[PDB]
Amino acid sequence: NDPQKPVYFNGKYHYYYLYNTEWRHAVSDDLVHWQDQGVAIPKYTPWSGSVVVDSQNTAGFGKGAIVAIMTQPSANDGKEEQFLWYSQNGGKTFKPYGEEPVLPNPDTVDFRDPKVIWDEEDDKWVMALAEGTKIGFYESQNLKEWRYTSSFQTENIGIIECPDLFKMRADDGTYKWVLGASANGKGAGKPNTYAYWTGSFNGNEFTADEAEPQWLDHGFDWYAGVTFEDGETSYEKRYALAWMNNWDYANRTPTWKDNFNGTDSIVRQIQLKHKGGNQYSLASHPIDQLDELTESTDEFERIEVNGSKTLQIKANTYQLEADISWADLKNVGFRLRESADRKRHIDVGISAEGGYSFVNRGFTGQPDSTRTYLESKAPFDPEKKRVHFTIIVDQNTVEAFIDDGETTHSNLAFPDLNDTGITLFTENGTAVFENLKIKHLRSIR
Ligand SMILES: [Ca+2]
Ligand SMILES: [Ca+2]
Repeated sequence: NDPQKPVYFNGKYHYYYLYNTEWRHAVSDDLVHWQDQGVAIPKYTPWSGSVVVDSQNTAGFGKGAIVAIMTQPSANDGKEEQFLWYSQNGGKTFKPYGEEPVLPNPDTVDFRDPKVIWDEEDDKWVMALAEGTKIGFYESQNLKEWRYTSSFQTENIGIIECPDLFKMRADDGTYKWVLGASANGKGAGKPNTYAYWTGSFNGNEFTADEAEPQWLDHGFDWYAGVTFEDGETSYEKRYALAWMNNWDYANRTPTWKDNFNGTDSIVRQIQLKHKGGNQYSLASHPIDQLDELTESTDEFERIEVNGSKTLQIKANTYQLEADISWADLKNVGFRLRESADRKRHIDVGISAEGGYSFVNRGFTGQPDSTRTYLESKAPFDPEKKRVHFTIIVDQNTVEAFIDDGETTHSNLAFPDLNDTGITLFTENGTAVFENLKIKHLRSIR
């Protein structure tokens, strides 16, 4: 119902959210139990921007002041522009810096979602901004006066939103920068999630390793993704989460909509993996915090499967883990949230014949009345004849992480409450499932 965009400062995770009108504030130690702390801004004209800690008092509000740079409509023309708000009480409440934007609209329709970072090497702030099909970069010494430095022009991935810019140390010991943004590659058969480019950033401009982006999710439902620092350490791992939008699938003329607008994804951890050469990829996995939700565990012996094998289990909300291996089959995977008559299920698996991983929601409750968005697909090498799955199943979502999680699929899916079976499957050949474990979870969401 309420999208969260977390940030770590002063010993806790925080997020702020609009509530109709006013800006509210929630806090968390574990990214499980969020506690609302009240109103941070009594009157505010989804919210768009970033919150930073000005540790060295560059902005003049004091060492450790909390500063938000936010997109709002201009008083004159309603055009998107960037305004500064500051807190001198540790992020409890914020006041506006003057009445003028710190970065005004240059007469354009798309000018939003400032992502502000401190560039220690260049000794300055940098802002990445969504500007239609390009990401704009702006520099500042003091958060108040900004200067354009460059633009990063995207190609064939629609309108860009919610850019991200961060530095990570890969497992080979090389630092890379990553430029990310939400985007919409559906016209080219690519995802509508979070596109990213590993590369280099010099304080002024971003140079990608390759022109074509990688995607942090290949599911249908992982939009407006955000990454944030790990507070209990910063270069080795980050956290991320995104929005899974149900209302945006509405495709009727009347404008009424159900009560379910969407849901946050689970929080994932992301690491930067060297894949050989100058090739790097982000790898995703559910946060480890999630294991404190484990109610019980079912473990299975090695299972050979040809066609079908039905598990003797009831599972509704859970983490499934398994290793699978095979030889010459066409496809392999899991029928999750399976009805007793076997007609309803959620399918997660590998197409060896097609060279892709998939999640198919065409046999369960699903949000698209046109039945266009049924089976998400991500590249999978057809020569690789083993895979590890980690799958989080909940009442309205399935989130599948393949191997180390370079490819992940996040999808809305709406199984019936009593559809709780699991059947393993193959097509045109035998597979072996090993180390199959089901961790039954309490649902937070
Ligand atoms: Ca979409
Ligand atoms: Ca859309």
